[PDB]
Amino acid sequence: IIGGEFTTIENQPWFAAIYRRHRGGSVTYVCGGSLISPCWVISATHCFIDYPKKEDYIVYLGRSRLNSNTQGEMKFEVENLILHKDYSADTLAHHNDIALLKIRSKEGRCAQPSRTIQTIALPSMYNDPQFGTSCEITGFGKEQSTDYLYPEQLKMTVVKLISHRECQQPHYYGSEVTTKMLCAADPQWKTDSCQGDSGGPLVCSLQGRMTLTGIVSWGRGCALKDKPGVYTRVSHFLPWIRSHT
Ligand SMILES: Cn1cc(-c2nc(C(=O)NC(=N)N)c(N)nc2N)cn1
Repeated sequence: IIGGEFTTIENQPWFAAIYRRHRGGSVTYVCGGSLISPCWVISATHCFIDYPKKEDYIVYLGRSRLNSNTQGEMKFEVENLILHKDYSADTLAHHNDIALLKIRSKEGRCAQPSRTIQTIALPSMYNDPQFGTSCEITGFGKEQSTDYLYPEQLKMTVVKLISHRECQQPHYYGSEVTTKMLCAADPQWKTDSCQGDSGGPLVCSLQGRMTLTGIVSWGRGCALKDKPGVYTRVSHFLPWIRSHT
């Protein structure tokens, strides 16, 4: 997250921290995700496509820091890694950039909700907020495009939804953006998602309910003028989510 503010898991208790085991046993951070039910985390396919084996991944819930444990956290193996059959990657754009992870502990249990662990509601179909609506994004991604490290503490920020028409402009992303994607950005281009935030939540208040509106997918650079963040439009994938859960 470029700009924004540090936070803790209590302010985004559905946030899932996803890591990969190597290859000799070091564990490194991969991507964010969102807990949509006790057994199911939703994320982006591009996070897993190069290493599509479920046994390679570990999922934490209730975690506020990257490389140290948070009191009350839960650790899960991935019982099921489901990537979207119609995934494609452009140079920039990822299409159908959506993935489901079925989580199960070594004791064979799913998530127990707590103060640090809760589910996030899915939107109703084809129902998103209007352009200019402020939403929040959360993740452990880079704080500056030039950074080598990821922040050790969880971050969040606010970005405003951009209309498909505006995002379609050549000055922005041309036809790289489809109606299954949402754009969002700061009016000053001051704050944004970045590398390491992929898979995490874009959350909007809709009807007085906190709703998983988007999943962090791609962008050209980070917090660059005329280059918004691009998000998988969750309200266009409900049957896929329904069917696979
Ligand atoms: C070199 N590079 C990588 C990125 C990158 N960017 C994003 C990204 O979200 N960018 C943005 N909102 N402007 C992302 N989710 N993942 C990435 N790997 C941007 N520049």
